[PDB]
Amino acid sequence: TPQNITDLCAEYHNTQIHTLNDKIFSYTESLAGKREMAIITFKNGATFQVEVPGSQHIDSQKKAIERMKDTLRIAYLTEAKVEKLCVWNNKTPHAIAAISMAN
Amino acid sequence: TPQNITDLCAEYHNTQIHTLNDKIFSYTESLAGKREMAIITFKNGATFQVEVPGSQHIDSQKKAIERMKDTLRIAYLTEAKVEKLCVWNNKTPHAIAAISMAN
Amino acid sequence: TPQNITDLCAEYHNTQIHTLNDKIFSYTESLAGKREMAIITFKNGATFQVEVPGSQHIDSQKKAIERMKDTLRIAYLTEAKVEKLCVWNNKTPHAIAAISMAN
Amino acid sequence: TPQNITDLCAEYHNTQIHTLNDKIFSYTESLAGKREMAIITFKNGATFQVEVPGSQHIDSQKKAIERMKDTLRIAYLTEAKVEKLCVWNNKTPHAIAAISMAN
Amino acid sequence: TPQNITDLCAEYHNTQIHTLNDKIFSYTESLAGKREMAIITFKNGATFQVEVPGSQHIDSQKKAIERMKDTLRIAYLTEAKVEKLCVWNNKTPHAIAAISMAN
Ligand SMILES: CC(=O)N[C@H]1[C@H](O[C@@H]2[C@H](O[C@]3(C(=O)O)C[C@H](O)[C@@H](NC(C)=O)[C@H]([C@H](O)[C@H](O)CO)O3)[C@@H](O)[C@H](O[C@H]3[C@H](O)[C@@H](O)[C@@H](O)O[C@@H]3CO)O[C@@H]2CO)O[C@H](CO)[C@H](O)[C@@H]1O[C@@H]1O[C@H](CO)[C@H](O)[C@H](O)[C@H]1O[C@@H]1O[C@@H](C)[C@@H](O)[C@@H](O)[C@@H]1O
Ligand SMILES: CC(=O)N[C@H]1[C@H](O[C@@H]2[C@H](O[C@]3(C(=O)O)C[C@H](O)[C@@H](NC(C)=O)[C@H]([C@H](O)[C@H](O)CO)O3)[C@@H](O)[C@H](O[C@H]3[C@H](O)[C@@H](O)[C@H](O)O[C@@H]3CO)O[C@@H]2CO)O[C@H](CO)[C@H](O)[C@@H]1O[C@@H]1O[C@H](CO)[C@H](O)[C@H](O)[C@H]1O[C@@H]1O[C@@H](C)[C@@H](O)[C@@H](O)[C@@H]1O
Ligand SMILES: CC(=O)N[C@H]1[C@H](O[C@@H]2[C@H](O[C@]3(C(=O)O)C[C@H](O)[C@@H](NC(C)=O)[C@H]([C@H](O)[C@H](O)CO)O3)[C@@H](O)[C@H](O[C@H]3[C@H](O)[C@@H](O)[C@H](O)O[C@@H]3CO)O[C@@H]2CO)O[C@H](CO)[C@H](O)[C@@H]1O[C@@H]1O[C@H](CO)[C@H](O)[C@H](O)[C@H]1O[C@@H]1O[C@@H](C)[C@@H](O)[C@@H](O)[C@@H]1O
Ligand SMILES: CC(=O)N[C@H]1[C@H](O[C@@H]2[C@H](O[C@]3(C(=O)O)C[C@H](O)[C@@H](NC(C)=O)[C@H]([C@H](O)[C@H](O)CO)O3)[C@@H](O)[C@H](O[C@H]3[C@H](O)[C@@H](O)[C@H](O)O[C@@H]3CO)O[C@@H]2CO)O[C@H](CO)[C@H](O)[C@@H]1O[C@@H]1O[C@H](CO)[C@H](O)[C@H](O)[C@H]1O[C@@H]1O[C@@H](C)[C@@H](O)[C@@H](O)[C@@H]1O
Ligand SMILES: CC(=O)N[C@H]1[C@H](O[C@@H]2[C@H](O[C@]3(C(=O)O)C[C@H](O)[C@@H](NC(C)=O)[C@H]([C@H](O)[C@H](O)CO)O3)[C@@H](O)[C@H](O[C@H]3[C@H](O)[C@@H](O)[C@H](O)O[C@@H]3CO)O[C@@H]2CO)O[C@H](CO)[C@H](O)[C@@H]1O[C@@H]1O[C@H](CO)[C@H](O)[C@H](O)[C@H]1O[C@@H]1O[C@@H](C)[C@@H](O)[C@@H](O)[C@@H]1O
Ligand SMILES: [Ca+2]
Ligand SMILES: [Ca+2]
Ligand SMILES: [Ca+2]
Ligand SMILES: [Ca+2]
Ligand SMILES: [Ca+2]
Repeated sequence: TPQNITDLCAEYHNTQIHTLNDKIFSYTESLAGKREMAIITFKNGATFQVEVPGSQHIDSQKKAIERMKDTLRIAYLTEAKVEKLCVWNNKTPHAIAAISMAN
Repeated sequence: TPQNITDLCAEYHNTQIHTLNDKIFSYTESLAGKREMAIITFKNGATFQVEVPGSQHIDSQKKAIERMKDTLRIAYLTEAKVEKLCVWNNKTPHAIAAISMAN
Repeated sequence: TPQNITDLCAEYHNTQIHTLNDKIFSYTESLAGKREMAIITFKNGATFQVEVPGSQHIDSQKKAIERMKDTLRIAYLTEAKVEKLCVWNNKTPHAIAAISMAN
Repeated sequence: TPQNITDLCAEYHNTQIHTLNDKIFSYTESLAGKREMAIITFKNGATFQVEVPGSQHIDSQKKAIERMKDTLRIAYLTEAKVEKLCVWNNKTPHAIAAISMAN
Repeated sequence: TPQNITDLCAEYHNTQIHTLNDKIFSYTESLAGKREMAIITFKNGATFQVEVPGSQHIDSQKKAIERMKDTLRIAYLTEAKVEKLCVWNNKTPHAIAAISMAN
């Protein structure tokens, strides 16, 4: 079991850490069919998504995907500082796997 | 996959972007049967709905519809600036497909 | 589809608009069996309920009843101004069908 | 249908109203198996639980028990004044049936 | 039934109470498959997890695991002082069973 987000990252292929140390600049959310997803951006210009749930996801991930969209929304609205994101770099925008918050 | 709301908009027929750059002026919600919906307005008079769930919606949209009504309520109560809305313009009021917030 | 709460209320028999333009004075909620409900009051003495789910309700109302109790709780805790309530005026207390918030 | 918590409490056997007129002093929550419960205290020493769901509860109460734990968590974090609790006074700690907030 | 966290802790093997009397320093959560977990730290370096749901958990714990992650996130975001954690000491990071907040 990992102790931090950087060690969690390293347990997967096609992932990387972004160190943002900043609040979320924009939050976008969609209910349009086949694009039920969220997108966030930071002022350094980087854009990330929470993927549309799909065949790449196992059943145990379904509640965690919804939790992640809830976390991004409330982090955006509280201007909470995002320390790091672990993302899959085989998607565009890069796909969020995990988030750490600290200030 | 789109990187922003405007590009997401462009993947659908009968949609348009409204640029509001303003907080929500009023938030209405209903539990009345066949009208289980939300309506929002802006100061300029613009009025939008989240549609009642129906046969137009695929299974993957059901939770995203509930999420959008959550998002509009907390945007209203935080006075969060709404940048853009993507809407279906073949409905009256215009029906929300996606929202972007930035301030 | 209606554009505001007054027009929505007119789509139903035995309903009434109350114009409160005030924040909720008191919020009460119960988990007691057969009384799983919420009650709000205004400082003028007006009292309203969200009804216990029952055979008067269709299945699409079940999520909207739970949402309405979530809305009343967060409205109460943010001191948000309630503009109007649409209610079934033949229930005692009057039973909430819809709410609009604006300030 | 009752109009206030005191009248609601009088529709049940083995219940009592406590008038606290104070914010929650501590909030405790557990995910330990057979002890999925919450406990709150007030600074006067009064201690209350939300019961572990069990065979004493009917299926309509499932959702309401989860809502009550959500209500006590946000009441505690907002320092919301609790007016009254309706409790089952034969359980130890006394078990919450309903809550009223007013200030 | 226990009346406080310490007494609850003592109903389980391999548990211990940690007295933190401090806010949460970092909050991490993950949707990556098989690592659907949360991790919190405190500024003295203490690190704790909410375990990935698994065959160690009974059905009644599913909801309470999800609630505990919700509680940690909103405690983090409100800088709520955590009084005590009850953890299992046979996992690394130590695994959260219960939390108390008081200030
Ligand atoms: C435009 C439309 O009718 N939308 C309905 C949709 O139809 C499908 C195809 O349209 C798109 C669409 O634009 O919506 C094409 C998009 O590129 C696509 N986007 C992405 C990223 O996937 C989008 C999505 O797949 C769906 O929205 C996901 O739910 O679908 C459309 O071209 C196709 O048309 C067929 C036609 O049906 C045939 O008769 C024949 O002429 O061949 C055409 C070409 O293939 O039909 C597709 C359906 O299989 O399907 C949706 C259900 O999957 C749904 O019916 C959708 O309707 C709209 O729904 C939104 C909310 O989801 C709003 O309510 C909006 O008002 C709806 O649009 C109206 O009502 C519909 C019920 C239908 O009567 C529409 O004509 C009407 O505009
Ligand atoms: C890299 C990859 O394709 N991942 C997909 C996964 O594949 C499994 C194994 O991969 C890992 C992983 O890195 O993700 C190995 C990690 O160590 C695991 N981590 C932990 C902590 O457990 C990780 C997780 O267990 C899973 O992600 C949880 O579901 O799995 C991978 O090594 C193995 O690969 C086989 C391959 O199938 C086979 O043909 C080849 O011959 O040999 C190799 C080596 O055995 O397959 C494993 C199958 O489970 O499988 C998942 C479904 O079970 C996903 O599909 C996952 O894909 C990625 O999902 C995430 C979301 O979770 C992102 O969307 C990401 O973009 C997905 O990856 C891309 O899309 C998928 C559909 C593939 O086409 C993939 O190649 C793309 O890169
Ligand atoms: C007035 C009424 O009977 N309401 C109940 C409803 O009845 C349907 C029709 O009623 C409306 C309504 O005004 O509520 C008509 C509206 O046009 C509809 N609006 C929209 C936007 O669609 C509305 C909705 O469809 C439903 O509310 C959502 O489910 O329904 C009513 O006029 C119609 O009457 C028939 C009659 O039965 C028939 O014999 C006669 O020949 O023709 C007329 C017209 O064709 O019946 C409809 C249903 O059969 O049905 C609902 C369930 O689908 C509920 O039972 C509803 O009752 C009220 O429910 C709300 C909560 O949603 C409150 O609890 C309210 O107190 C309920 O009303 C009281 O208690 C109920 C159980 C009845 O005793 C009612 O008479 C009481 O006032
Ligand atoms: C008092 C009691 O036994 N409560 C259990 C309940 O029993 C039903 C009737 O009780 C009330 C009640 O006060 O709880 C009576 C109220 O008028 C009802 N109010 C409303 C608004 O409807 C109320 C509710 O319907 C239910 O709570 C909803 O579930 O029920 C009780 O009077 C009745 O008694 C019969 C009796 O059994 C029979 O022998 C005699 O001849 O006639 C009388 C008159 O009718 O039995 C009813 C059920 O058959 O039933 C519930 C399950 O439906 C629970 O078991 C409930 O127990 C309490 O549950 C709450 C949580 O909801 C708390 O945990 C509380 O501590 C429980 O009470 C303890 O445990 C139970 C098993 C009893 O031993 C009781 O003595 C303990 O205090
Ligand atoms: C200690 C333990 O093994 N815990 C696992 C549990 O075992 C049950 C009994 O354990 C307690 C406990 O301390 O957890 C005893 C308490 O008195 C109970 N408290 C209350 C209020 O009820 C408590 C709870 O009932 C359960 O935790 C609720 O799920 O259970 C344990 O003593 C007993 O042991 C048997 C033994 O199996 C048997 O061969 C022998 O004949 O007698 C002894 C004594 O009776 O078994 C009980 C189960 O039948 O069972 C749980 C599933 O019901 C879990 O497996 C639990 O493991 C721990 O789970 C938590 C999360 O809930 C953490 O992940 C923790 O790290 C887990 O412990 C380790 O992993 C598990 C899977 C085992 O390998 C265990 O040995 C490890 O310590
Ligand atoms: Ca600011
Ligand atoms: Ca203002
Ligand atoms: Ca005030
Ligand atoms: Ca204070
Ligand atoms: Ca601070």
